[PDB]
Amino acid sequence: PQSTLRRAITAAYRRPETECLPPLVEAATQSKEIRDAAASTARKLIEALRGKHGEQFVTGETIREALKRSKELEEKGFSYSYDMLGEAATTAADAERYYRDYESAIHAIGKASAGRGIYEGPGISIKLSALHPRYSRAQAARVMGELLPRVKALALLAKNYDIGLNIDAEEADRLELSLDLLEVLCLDGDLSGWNGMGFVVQAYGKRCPFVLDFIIDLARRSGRRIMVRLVKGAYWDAEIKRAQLDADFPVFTRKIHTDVSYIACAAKLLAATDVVFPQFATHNAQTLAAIYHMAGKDFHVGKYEFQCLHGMGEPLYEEVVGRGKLDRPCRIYAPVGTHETLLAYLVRRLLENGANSSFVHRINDPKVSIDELIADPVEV
Amino acid sequence: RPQSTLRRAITAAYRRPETECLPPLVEAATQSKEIRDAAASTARKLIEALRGKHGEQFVTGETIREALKRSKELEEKGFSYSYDMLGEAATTAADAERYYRDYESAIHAIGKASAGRGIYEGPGISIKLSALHPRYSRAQAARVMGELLPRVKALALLAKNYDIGLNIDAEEADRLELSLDLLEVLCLDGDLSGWNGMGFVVQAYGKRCPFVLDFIIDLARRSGRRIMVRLVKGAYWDAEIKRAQLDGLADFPVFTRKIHTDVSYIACAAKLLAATDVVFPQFATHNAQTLAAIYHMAGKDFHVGKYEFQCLHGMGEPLYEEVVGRGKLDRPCRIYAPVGTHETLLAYLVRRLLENGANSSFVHRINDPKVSIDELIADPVEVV
Ligand SMILES: *[C@@H](C)/C=C/N1c2cc(C)c(C)cc2N(C[C@H](O)[C@H](O)[C@H](O)COP(=O)(O)OP(=O)(O)OC[C@H]2O[C@@H](n3cnc4c(N)ncnc43)[C@H](O)[C@@H]2O)c2[nH]c(=O)[nH]c(=O)c21
Ligand SMILES: *[C@@H](C)/C=C/N1c2cc(C)c(C)cc2N(C[C@H](O)[C@H](O)[C@H](O)COP(=O)(O)OP(=O)(O)OC[C@H]2O[C@@H](n3cnc4c(N)ncnc43)[C@H](O)[C@@H]2O)c2[nH]c(=O)[nH]c(=O)c21
Repeated sequence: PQSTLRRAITAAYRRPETECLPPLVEAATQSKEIRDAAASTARKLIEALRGKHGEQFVTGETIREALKRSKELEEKGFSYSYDMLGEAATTAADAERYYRDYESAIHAIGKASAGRGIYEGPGISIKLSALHPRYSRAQAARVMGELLPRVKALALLAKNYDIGLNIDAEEADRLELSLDLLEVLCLDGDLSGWNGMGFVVQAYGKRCPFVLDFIIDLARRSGRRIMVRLVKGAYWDAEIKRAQLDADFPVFTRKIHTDVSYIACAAKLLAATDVVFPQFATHNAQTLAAIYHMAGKDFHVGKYEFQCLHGMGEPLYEEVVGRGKLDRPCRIYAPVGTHETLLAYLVRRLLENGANSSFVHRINDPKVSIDELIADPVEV
Repeated sequence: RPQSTLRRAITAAYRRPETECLPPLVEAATQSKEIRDAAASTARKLIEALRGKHGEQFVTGETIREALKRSKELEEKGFSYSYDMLGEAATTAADAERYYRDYESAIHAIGKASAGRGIYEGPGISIKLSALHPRYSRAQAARVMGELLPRVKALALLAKNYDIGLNIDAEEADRLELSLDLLEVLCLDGDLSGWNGMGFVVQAYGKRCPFVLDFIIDLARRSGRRIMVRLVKGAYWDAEIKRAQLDGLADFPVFTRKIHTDVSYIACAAKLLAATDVVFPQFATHNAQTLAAIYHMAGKDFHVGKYEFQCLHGMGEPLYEEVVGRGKLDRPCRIYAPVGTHETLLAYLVRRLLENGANSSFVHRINDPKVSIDELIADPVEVV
């Protein structure tokens, strides 16, 4: 099981950052016309954002509460991806409870979807670390064989309701295990005809483009239109600190390299909308504007969508969704759970929202101009 | 070996099963029925005041200049301050020396502002040893002691020159031993004689806490220094749990039941309050029940310099507004004031998030509708 696509992923794992960049810079360079139009859109979005000035990140405690609070934005053009927030299960009983929480959430979301299907209707997202009691500490062999039956059962339930089921991306050293899991699922005949299988790839990772080449080819040969959520990445501080402890990082160390990687990978995804459903997860108005223009004038629901986190993205995406704005859909990621189960997620939201490098921090920073906010990362 | 019995007891507690550590803590933490009743009354009053009257709020200022200016208001009210030039986990040798210079310049600025108020009434500084050595948590204790001790001694000399407090913050449990050896060497150094501003944090969620306290009290006696001892419950609980599991340990260095840390804290406070001749106990807590318990445990005789409470800026001022001052409890409180930009502060803010957001934290429970004042004033000695 060492195809040329899989070898390319494994070969990029800790490739020197300096060598990772030129392909990304070239794949991320857009025409002057697209850059100019994206700068104009980005400026307009940012001017709207600056115009109108952890509970905010939790949609509700139960899926029933989250579903009721979602109708308002759903009729404005938003969709949802619900996550029964759990992660880093340390016990078998914890992994079982999270599973039964995901299982019952799928039933509630599936019934609420009511045949809207994978693009117009809500979906679910899961973290594999919630479903295996020693996900980060167990060898991939034993982790695959105990986790695959559980994810399959969830994917079959999502298939039964025709909703999306997305596998979230966590630490860099679990990418390979989750990727072999996605391949087995996309080749499993019990899930045939269902295009709701989803997968996150993190653009701060040096493997991201090769992971996308692998997934694009996997979608094309398997006949599954894989939903690929492109995120920049939530675990940067932790990847750096694990790398320094265990000296080539699996992630970029300059934020701008992640930004270039994201755009490069978005171009690759946008060229493959026949076989994958790109889901561009970002709160960065510049990133959004670039993807919006990179995608061209042709759009239909199901071609691609944007995504955001609940409590972070609605002010930006209220300038995007709907016929009076940009008429592009956005799926809101909806964490569901108690405050205790979501602490680790809120920590990551603190790291994301509080970093001087984050768009969402800079947009409130009176030292940061709009010209700086609309800068094209490749140019910089 | 010097202090062999006390040192062996620390090592012995490191590995002690949690259930074995608890009975002695419970025995020291049990107070009289008249005291428990007074403590419950005081804690009720403190909590009803809090619930009844009321993340950049944790940072006092970006410079020690703005931090020192912002201190006059609550100092006139009777608070004092301990500044930290927010820095930790030096990832480079240049980073350590930079932190050192910022600490050095901060002591000069804090010392000038103190203007001779002394180590109790005037401001002090707190430092994290991980800011002053590159790869502090990774390099050996040979090169740590040999390069950190000269750096902290210089800082301690400057603080002595200005007669201000200099407190060594407590970090991960695996750094406790080297920090304790450092404290001992400084307290025995004649160059620092006559200055009682040397301070040291001990974390009550650690199994070693009462025995570290025995060692420090004993060090205070044989050195002639009146060591300032900041008793905290501990800021790294989630990290310690995760490190112990990843290091493969079968038993943790910290307690795993929050109420065990609460009993540990009260038991350690009792030990400290019986040694105020040779240590200056500094009770860092935002838990009104903990505070009430210590308040009545200390007795009715009080003078500034006997002990103090401490709190973190942005967390403790509402509670200690009900403490400081003749009209309230008439006990002092030193506000810990982090100084810095966004870098290094985010790591502090994460620890504040894990503290302010945990279902077991007092500051979370005080804002939780499902938690009654009854549960909040409950004595952990009795429930354990
Ligand atoms: C489980 C709950 C996982 C969810 N999942 C997810 C799903 C959705 C729908 C969305 C919107 C996000 C996530 N998610 C978080 C995501 O990674 C972050 O939101 C994203 O990184 C933010 O990027 P963006 O809005 O474009 O902001 P910005 O332009 O500010 O970029 C910040 C970004 O840059 C990287 N960074 C910061 N500093 C550096 C340095 N020094 N070097 C390199 N890179 C750097 C960081 O990535 C930072 O976040 C999410 N993340 C994830 O890893 N896996 C998932 O499954 C999700
Ligand atoms: C560098 C900036 C270091 C600062 N230092 C310090 C200095 C001052 C002046 C003050 C006030 C605090 C600290 N500091 C943080 C301190 O440890 C926490 O504030 C403290 O732990 C909070 O406790 P308290 O306010 O009394 O709240 P509460 O009753 O809620 O207890 C919370 C506490 O309980 C422990 N806990 C949580 N969960 C468990 C479980 N399951 N089992 C056992 N124990 C458990 C935790 O300790 C939790 O925080 C500080 N900490 C430090 O370790 N070192 C330092 O130098 C400081």
